[PDB]
Amino acid sequence: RYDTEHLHPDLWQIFDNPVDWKEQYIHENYSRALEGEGIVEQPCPDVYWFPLLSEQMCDELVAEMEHYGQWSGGRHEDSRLAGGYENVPTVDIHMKQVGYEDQWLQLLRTYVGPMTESLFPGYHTKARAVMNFVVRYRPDEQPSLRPHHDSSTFTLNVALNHKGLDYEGGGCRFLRYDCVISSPRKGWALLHPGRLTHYHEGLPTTWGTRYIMVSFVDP
Amino acid sequence: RYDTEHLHPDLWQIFDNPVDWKEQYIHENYSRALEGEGIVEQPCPDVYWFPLLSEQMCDELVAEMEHYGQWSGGRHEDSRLAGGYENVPTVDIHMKQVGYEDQWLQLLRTYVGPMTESLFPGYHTKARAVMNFVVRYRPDEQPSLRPHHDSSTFTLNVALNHKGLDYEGGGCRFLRYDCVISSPRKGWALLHPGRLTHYHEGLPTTWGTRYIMVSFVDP
Ligand SMILES: *[C@@H]1O[C@H](CO)[C@@H](O)[C@H](O)[C@H]1NC(C)=O
Ligand SMILES: *[C@@H]1O[C@H](CO)[C@@H](O)[C@H](O)[C@H]1NC(C)=O
Ligand SMILES: O=C(O)CCC(=O)C(=O)O
Ligand SMILES: O=C(O)CCC(=O)C(=O)O
Ligand SMILES: [Fe+2]
Ligand SMILES: [Fe+2]
Repeated sequence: RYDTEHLHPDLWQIFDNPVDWKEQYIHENYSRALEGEGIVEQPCPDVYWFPLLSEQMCDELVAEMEHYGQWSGGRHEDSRLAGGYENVPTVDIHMKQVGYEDQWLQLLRTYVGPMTESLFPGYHTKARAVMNFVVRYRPDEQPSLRPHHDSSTFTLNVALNHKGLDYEGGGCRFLRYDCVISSPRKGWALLHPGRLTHYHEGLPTTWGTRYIMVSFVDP
Repeated sequence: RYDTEHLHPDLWQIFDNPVDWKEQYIHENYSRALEGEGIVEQPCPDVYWFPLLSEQMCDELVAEMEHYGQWSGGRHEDSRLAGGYENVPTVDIHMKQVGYEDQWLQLLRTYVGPMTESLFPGYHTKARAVMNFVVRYRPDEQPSLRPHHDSSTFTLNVALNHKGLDYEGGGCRFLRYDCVISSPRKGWALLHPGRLTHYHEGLPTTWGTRYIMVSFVDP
């Protein structure tokens, strides 16, 4: 079976050919970081920084999302949420709309799980997530966010383009530690608990556009 | 109204005379610690140490619990839990059995709430808890616990007697920070997130008996 009615049909091949999918899309340094020979960094207390996705997957995902066009989001009230009201709105494209939800859940179950288990000993995960999306930060439509918390055990923050080449902005700023992240990488992922002890707030961007992929795993 | 069929009837007076109850049982240094002139300590990352209860309440509660006598607990399976199986058993007396549950929830809603809001800015609490109990650590019946996590946003750990005068043991040991708590005080309370980033394990006791009050608030 092979669905050809896609811009980039190979992205949906995580269920038929896992091995070739891993070789092509997953970052080449992921295995070394998992086995524990460095790579993974802790710039600030209890936040981790490891590579997950290569350049092909980032580019392909960004192009596929931009092909959708309907960049919903911005209003305080919501229609995609059962409650019907957002605490803080952003322009986002949830994966349920584009059909990539199940494959993303499979990726979370397969690759993110074991590493976050090794990073935090004594924690057992099922990688069950409900909210996962991609946000677009542009100086024209909407600026960065106000300080807030998250409704999850921990959050995964993956970038999807290069800093300086296509945008000039910043990452995250932690209020309780005066920690500022300056230059996030392209395929690297950020891990941090997001319920109690991490009062973070994203920095504003002034030039160009930037892409970020978020997923509130273990709600 | 006044129920006299109790060993110490004044403990149930948190609903009729809040002011006198506060003057008699609540620690005299609580207000200063809440207003922020020191007192509250942070011996290890993201764990706090503030006074809550005076000596009268600790003694009165310990005597009232010991009057109950039926120190249940010890078996891996459970009957007080809907699931019917404990991850780790301890000899405990849940407050539902002694009837002090509602007053304890009122105390959590009134006094613990505002302080844990000031301690962690940007966090809003309702102080809704389900599991809260008192454990007895004796070298004969059961030793200390194996490393574990907790099923709550954060836990409150209040001691109920003096170290050295009545027992010779230890407090908590954090695996992810090599943090050891040596001498917990009598009326002081311990606050720490207990889901993801705090892999703690209690120390063993060799001489005498020690009492601890725990409450898994915000499950
Ligand atoms: C993987 O890590 C090696 C470290 O020796 C580095 O040279 C290489 O550029 C990395 N691959 C990337 C960043 O795609
Ligand atoms: C309250 O704090 C003061 C600090 O000046 C101390 O002298 C006093 O003993 C404390 N009360 C206690 C420990 O009951
Ligand atoms: O962009 C950031 O650093 C903040 C984004 C964030 O935490 C969120 O989108 O929930
Ligand atoms: O004895 C202690 O201080 C740790 C016990 C504890 O937190 C627990 O038993 O869950
Ligand atoms: Fe967040
Ligand atoms: Fe605990």
